[PDB]
Amino acid sequence: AACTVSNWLAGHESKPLPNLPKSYRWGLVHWWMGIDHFSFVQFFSNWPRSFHSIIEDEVEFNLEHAVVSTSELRLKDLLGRLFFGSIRLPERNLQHNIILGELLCYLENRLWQDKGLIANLKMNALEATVMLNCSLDQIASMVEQRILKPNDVTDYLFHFGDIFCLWLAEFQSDEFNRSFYV
RNA sequence: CUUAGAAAAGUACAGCGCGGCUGAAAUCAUCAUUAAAGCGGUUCACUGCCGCACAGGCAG
Repeated sequence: AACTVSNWLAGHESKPLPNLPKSYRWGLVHWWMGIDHFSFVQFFSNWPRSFHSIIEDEVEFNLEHAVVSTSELRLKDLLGRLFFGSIRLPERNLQHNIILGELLCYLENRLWQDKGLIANLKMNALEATVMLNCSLDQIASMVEQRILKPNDVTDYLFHFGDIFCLWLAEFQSDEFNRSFYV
């Protein structure tokens, strides 16, 4: 079924595929090379379980083989690759970016589990701007207003749960919207 | 390119004898330091066993 992707990239039919716009299709395969053969088609077959399972295996590898500590971990150590990678994709539309939609679904639905290990990850100011689509001066403005509460230009002073909730509260857009992915 | 050119002041030495600063005194009255204040563990060192132990040892 490796030849089916040629029809899929053309932009019609392709029932086992989500028929995204051709630009996003290309971006999706751009993601896929890093993580061109027949393995592409059946990954999207039984897609929710498959994606959740690969996220399970990556998170379990990073947690079990963690080197820093059980707590005080950083995003890159635990989720950096999968997150920081898939995020910067064309347009960033949540609905069209199926990978980011499902990643945010999983992250939000597993926030505060166990001892809130995912909701207390230390994050630096740079990745906060990357995942919020915000300026450094604006970040300084909000931290001056105490919208952001540190626990510096580049320091690990924020938390993943706080930043995610700030995105949900103040950084939702017409196309970067939660309702398009729930 | 120096009032340029050059130059050994060195040998000895006993300051010694004696001494009463003494008389007198009052420092001395009064006094309001007062007002106002978060230093903050979110989990983290738990639960069993032995021994008589406010003794001391076991494990997960």
